[PDB]
Amino acid sequence: PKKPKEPVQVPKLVIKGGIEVLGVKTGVDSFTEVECFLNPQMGNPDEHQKGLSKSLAAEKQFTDDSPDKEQLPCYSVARIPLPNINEDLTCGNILMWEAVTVKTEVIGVTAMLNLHSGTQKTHENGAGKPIQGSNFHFFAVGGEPLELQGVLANYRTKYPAQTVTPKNATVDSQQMNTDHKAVLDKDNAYPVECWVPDPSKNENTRYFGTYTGGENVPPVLHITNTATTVLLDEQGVGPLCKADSLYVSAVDICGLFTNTSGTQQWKGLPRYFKITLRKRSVKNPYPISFLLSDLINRRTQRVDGQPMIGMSSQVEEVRVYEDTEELPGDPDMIRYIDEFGQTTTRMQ
Amino acid sequence: LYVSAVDICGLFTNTSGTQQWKGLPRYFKITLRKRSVKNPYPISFLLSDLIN
Repeated sequence: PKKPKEPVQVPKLVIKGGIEVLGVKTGVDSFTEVECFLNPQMGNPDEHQKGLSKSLAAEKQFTDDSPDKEQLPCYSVARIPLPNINEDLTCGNILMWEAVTVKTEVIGVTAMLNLHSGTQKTHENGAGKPIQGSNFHFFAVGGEPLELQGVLANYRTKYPAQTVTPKNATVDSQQMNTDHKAVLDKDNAYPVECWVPDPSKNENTRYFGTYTGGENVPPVLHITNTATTVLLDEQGVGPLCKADSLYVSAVDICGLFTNTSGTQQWKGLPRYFKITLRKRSVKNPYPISFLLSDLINRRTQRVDGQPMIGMSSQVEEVRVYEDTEELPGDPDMIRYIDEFGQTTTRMQ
Repeated sequence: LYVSAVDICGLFTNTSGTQQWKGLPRYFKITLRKRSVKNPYPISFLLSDLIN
C-alpha cells in the first residue's frame, strides 16, 4: 500500500543536563550545545530595583562629574569552563573546543508592557509612558576574555569606587587614547559608557552590538528561536577556547524607565545564549623547550648580580665559530649578520 | 606515601578524679612496589596549562 519510511538519521544525544555533564568522555566527533544566560547590570540601586540603574543624573559640570556606580551600567560577563579534551589524546594531536554557532535572544521583552507601575502618565488619563530612549545591545562570544578599548566624553569624569575605568584620562581619551586598552575580566565592573570592544584586537572572539541613540527612540526587539549566528572566521574556525573556557559577554540597555516623579533610570534584560561547540584539531605552535622554561625559571635559580645584559652588559665581546676557513689576514675582521646575510668588514 | 592514625586508648583517671585521654604511638611497615600506569598528564596538558 504505502510503506512507513525509515526514519532520518539525526544526531544521537548522549546526555543532557547541567554544565557538569559537559564532562562526559565523548569521542572526537561529538559536540555539545550549552545553554547559559546572563543577567544584566544596570547598577541595581535597591534590592527591589533589579534591572534598573539608580535614578539618573542630569546636568553636571564636566569638572564636577562624579557619578555613582549604581548609576553606571556595566558590561555583564562570565566564563563557562569546558572539560579538557586532550585527557587521553593520542600523540601530539591536540584538540580544543571551538565555538561554531550561537543563538541569542533578549529575555522578557514582553515585560515592558506593564505601563502601570511607577510610570509617569502618557497624558491626562493615558497609560504609563513606556520605556524608551537611547538603547544599546551587544554581546560577544569568544575563546578568550573580551579585549577592550576605552573611550569617553569628558575625561575629567570622577569615576566611582567600584568600577574599572580607563587609566589616566587625558583629552585624547575623549577620542582615540591608546593607553586605554583593557579586558572585561570582572562582571559589573567595566561600565558601558567607558568601553567598547577593541577592534584592533579581539582576534578570538566575535562581537556585535548596536547603539541607537535618542531622547526617545522606541526599542524594537524580536524574540525567535529560529535564528542562528555563525562564529566561524574567514577560515571556518570559530573561537578556539585556549584555556578550556568559554567567554560570553553581553549588554542590553533597553532604554529608560521614566518614573512618575519624572526621574529616569536605565532598564536592562537578561540575555540567552546557545553556543554549539565542537572538537577542533590544532597544533601547538610553541616548543617544549619554551614550555619547560616555565617550570625551570619559574622554579630554579634566580640570581641578582652584575649585568651581563642591557645597556650595561659587562660582556664586552662574543665571537662565534662554526666550521673553518683559510687563515684570514685581518684578524680584527668583522663578521656580522644584517637581517639575513653575512657581512665581513674591517673595523677601521 | 601518606600515613595517618589515631589512638585514644581510653581515659587516665588521676588521683584527683580528673580524667584525661591517653594515646600510644603506632607503628607501620608499608610494603611498596613499582606499578605501571597510564601517564595521567601528557605534554598536551602542558600547553593547555601554560595557556591557562
